[PDB]
Amino acid sequence: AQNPNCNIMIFHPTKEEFNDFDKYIAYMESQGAHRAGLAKIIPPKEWKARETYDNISEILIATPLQQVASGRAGVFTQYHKKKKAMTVGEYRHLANSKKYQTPPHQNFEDLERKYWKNRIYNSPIYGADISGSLFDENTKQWNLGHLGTIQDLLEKECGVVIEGVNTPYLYFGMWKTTFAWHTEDMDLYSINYLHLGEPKTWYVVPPEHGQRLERLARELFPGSSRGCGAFLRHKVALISPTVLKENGIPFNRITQEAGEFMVTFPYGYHAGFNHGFNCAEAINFATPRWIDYGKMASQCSCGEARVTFSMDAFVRILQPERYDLWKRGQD
Ligand SMILES: O=C(O)CNC(=O)C(=O)O
Ligand SMILES: [Mg+2]
Ligand code: NI
Ligand SMILES: [Zn+2]
Repeated sequence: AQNPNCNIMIFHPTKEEFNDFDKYIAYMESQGAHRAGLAKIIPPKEWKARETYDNISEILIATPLQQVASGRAGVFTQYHKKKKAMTVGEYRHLANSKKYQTPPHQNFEDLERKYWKNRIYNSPIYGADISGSLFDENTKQWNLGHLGTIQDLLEKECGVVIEGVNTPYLYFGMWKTTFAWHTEDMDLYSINYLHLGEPKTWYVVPPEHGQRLERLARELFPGSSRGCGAFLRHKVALISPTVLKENGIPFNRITQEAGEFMVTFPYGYHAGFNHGFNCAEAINFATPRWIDYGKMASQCSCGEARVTFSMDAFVRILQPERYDLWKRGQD
C-alpha cells in the first residue's frame, strides 16, 4: 500500500504532465496521495494563472463575514456576522490596517502559535464564497473554471443525466480568517489555488480516520451533536492541533503559499487559517473513485447546512433513501 502513514505529499508536475488534469489526479492517487486527505501541487515554472493581479480591486465582496468566536482557545465555534459590501481594494486596506494586520513574527511556526493562542480574541472579516474566477481564459492547464463538471462525471460513470452546474468560488482572506473542520459537500474533492498574497495553513485528517475526528467533535461540542447527526456540515467548529494530539487524532499540517495548488480528497476533513491578506480560488470536482464516497456521505437534515442547487441531484441519485428527509432540511 502506498503512503501507509498518510503523509501529505507534494508534487512537482512537468509542463507535459500538467496537460491532463484527470490523468495527474489518478497518478497522485497511484502514489498514495489521497491517504493523507490533502496534497500540494507546485505548478511547472512555465505556467501562470494569469498575467498580473494588478486589476482586481474592483471585485465586490457583497457579503463580507465577520468570524466571531466562542469557546476556549483550542476548542471553539465561529459564527458569521454579515457586514456591509465592500470592494477587494477596500477589503485589502482593512486587512492591512493596524486592527487586522498580521503581527510581527519569526516564521510560520511562530505565527501558528500566535494563531492558536489568540484567534478567539479577534473577529477577522472573510470575503468567502464569491462566485467567480481569476484564471485567464487563455490558461489551458489547471484552469479551475474549465474543469470537467461533477454532473458530467456522474453521467459518464453512472449513465444518469442530471441538472446542475459546477463553478468556482473566490476567497479573500486576512490574518486569522478561519475555515472550520469539514469535508466537502457530498464528500467531493476540492482543489484550491492561492492566487496571491499571504499563506494559508491547512490541517487534515486522513479519510480512513475521519470517524475518529467525528467522535471527538461529538464529545467536544455535545449540544451541537444532539442537534444534528452531521453538525460538522455546518462548518463552524474548530479544534486545535494541541487538542487533536491530546486526544490521539491522526492529522497532518502544511502551509500553502501563493502560486500553489492544494487538493483535498473525498472524506478528508480539513481546517485552517490565513496568514494575512490573500486571495484563493476553489472548486469541487469528482473522479470515478469519488462515487462510492458520495453514496455514503453524511448529511445535515436539521436545516443549518443549507447548500447549493446542484447538491439536490447528487442526493436524489446517490442517496434516494435520504432524499425526502434531506430535502425537508433544505426547505
Ligand atoms: O480556503 C478556504 O477558506 C476554504 N477552502 C476549502 O475548504 C477548500 O478549498 O476545500
Ligand atoms: Mg477589478
Ligand atoms: Ni474545503
Ligand atoms: Zn445540521
